[PDB]
Amino acid sequence: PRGGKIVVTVRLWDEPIAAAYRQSFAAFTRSHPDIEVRTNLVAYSTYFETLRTDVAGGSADDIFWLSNAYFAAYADSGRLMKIQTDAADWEPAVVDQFTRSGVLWGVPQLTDAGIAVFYNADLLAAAGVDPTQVDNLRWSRGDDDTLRPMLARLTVDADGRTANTPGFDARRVRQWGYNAANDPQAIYLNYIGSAGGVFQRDGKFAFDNPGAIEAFRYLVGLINDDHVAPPASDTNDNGDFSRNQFLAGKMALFQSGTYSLAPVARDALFHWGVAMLPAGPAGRVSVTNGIAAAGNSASKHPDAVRQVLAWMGSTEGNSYLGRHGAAIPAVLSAQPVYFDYWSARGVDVTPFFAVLNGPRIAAPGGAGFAAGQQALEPYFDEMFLGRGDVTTTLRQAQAAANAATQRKLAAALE
Repeated sequence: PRGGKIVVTVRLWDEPIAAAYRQSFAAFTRSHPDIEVRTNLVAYSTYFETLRTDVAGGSADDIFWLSNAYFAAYADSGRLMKIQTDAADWEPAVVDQFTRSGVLWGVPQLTDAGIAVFYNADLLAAAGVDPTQVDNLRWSRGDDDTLRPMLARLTVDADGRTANTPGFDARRVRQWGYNAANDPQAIYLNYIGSAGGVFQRDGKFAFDNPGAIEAFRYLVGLINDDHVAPPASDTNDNGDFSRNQFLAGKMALFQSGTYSLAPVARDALFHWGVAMLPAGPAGRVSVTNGIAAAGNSASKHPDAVRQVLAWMGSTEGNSYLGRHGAAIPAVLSAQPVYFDYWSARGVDVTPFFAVLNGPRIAAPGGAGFAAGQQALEPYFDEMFLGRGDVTTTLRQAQAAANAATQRKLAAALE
């Protein structure tokens, strides 16, 4: 029989990406035939709880995915290999999310990239707007704003009147300008970062601050006063509403991430493209998130783990994760396979990546986060419906969100 290979295990939570890794590792083992890599797919819902007990019990895989909201505890407690290499070919946003105490604690694998603005070029042309104009847009609570008049021109009622025109009837809107809504990823986290505010800090909700107040007041205005985005009752409990209106030819600008590329490309019958995120008072600040693979410091085969991590961080190894156009390599030299997948389909994905070259805001998360996000949602729904006031809602919602998180964490300790 042939020689026994050293077996390295890799843990993750995403089924299609697990399938791409299996392809990547088959290629690794052809050139490194002394090592066999096995993937271990564990469901996301219990991933971090099960990792914590496996690592504590000395039964964790050799390599495992981490997110920004959970890596620190592992790094601080010596559970992770230091990643000792230059980071120049790795997405900086992802490197930054796994750097602690001056050390990088995982090999960047995937990025969400940034948020951008899908546009219906036929509706822009109908309004006399060139697609290039959508890259010049600025939102502001002050007189320097240019987003609001653009959105008003792109919002039209059944009689053909735009949102800026006397006699416009918001009850009879047939086409919206935009998708402002109670939507953290596509909308409000970007508005908060673009106003210099935070959403989460040190594991707690922290969105009751001046930057966030400005962001939410602007969004409440777009929806309830300008009528350039759908009423909040259409979007508060219905995360696909705006994408569905965009696909139906009823929305000019649709701000979203690369997660909307596949459904838009599959169904849109009109001419469409992607433009930059609008700049706010602190600049164009997008939400982003990344995933890195950490090496288990307790591995029985550390040299093999280091070889497998070098492969995973390489052009060839990481290209496998992007070649179906469904996930974005964090290795910069591997990103062309994702760009080329999309450009073959007529989509230039540049704006999702260009926005990362600036200030950013992290996607929030962490232990007990889901409980707190669930708690704030009814308060945010009323705010986006134009009821009460932004300041009093944010105060109350933050207290409710933190209380729900803390209960969940207390229940876990006991």
